[PDB]
Amino acid sequence: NLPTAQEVQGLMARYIELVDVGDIEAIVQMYADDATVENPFGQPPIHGREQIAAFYRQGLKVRACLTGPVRASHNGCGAMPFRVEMVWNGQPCALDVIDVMRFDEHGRIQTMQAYWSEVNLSV
Amino acid sequence: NLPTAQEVQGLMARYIELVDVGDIEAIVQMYADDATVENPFGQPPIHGREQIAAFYRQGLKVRACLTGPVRASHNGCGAMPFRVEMVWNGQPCALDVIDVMRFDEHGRIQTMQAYWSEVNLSV
Repeated sequence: NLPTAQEVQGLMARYIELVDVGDIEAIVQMYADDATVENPFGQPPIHGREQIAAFYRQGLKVRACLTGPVRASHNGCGAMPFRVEMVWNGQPCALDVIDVMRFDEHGRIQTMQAYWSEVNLSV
Repeated sequence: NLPTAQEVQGLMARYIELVDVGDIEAIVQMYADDATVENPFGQPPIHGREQIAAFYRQGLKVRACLTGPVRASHNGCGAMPFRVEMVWNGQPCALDVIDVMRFDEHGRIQTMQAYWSEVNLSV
């Protein structure tokens, strides 16, 4: 059901583990079927698992690690800071991001907002 | 005006500096006159500078430190992770928090959501 705060901490940590290994189908399964993603926040959202899978397939050697604890609420939401390390035109880079997620009553991500901009990239 | 991503980084960093010294009047001035604060996110919002002042006066020796970079967007919003250290019944404790802010056209905080729960407290 709709995650408690402990359950949100666990779900968001699992998300980062899935991004880190790059398991696109497992990441997509964490989302509700009609979830929305705004990544970076400020951009038009993407809707549904097909579009979300496309987004992660395009983005995802990548590593992702939490860079602080998950902050969870008592209403099925949480926020976390992390860093993604990737290769862009042969150049290692890193991006610092904070995601905010809202989970539904089945423990699936209903909405995701990713906060970052070019200021958060390190080449 | 409405802050660029660089300006959001600067404003949110300034907010932490003001919380760290405990300058309640300077903090309240960062908010729009009719701003809303949800802290912790999940609790009913408070509205307006008078209630926001009361909130900070009650919450605020306290220290506050960013524990990673500000993540700013291009639509006048940002998110940041930080830690607040305080004394509760003579016991030092720390709270890990992520705040999301939305700034208005004058560079004032229109809405603040603070993410954390008891899971983020260390006594």
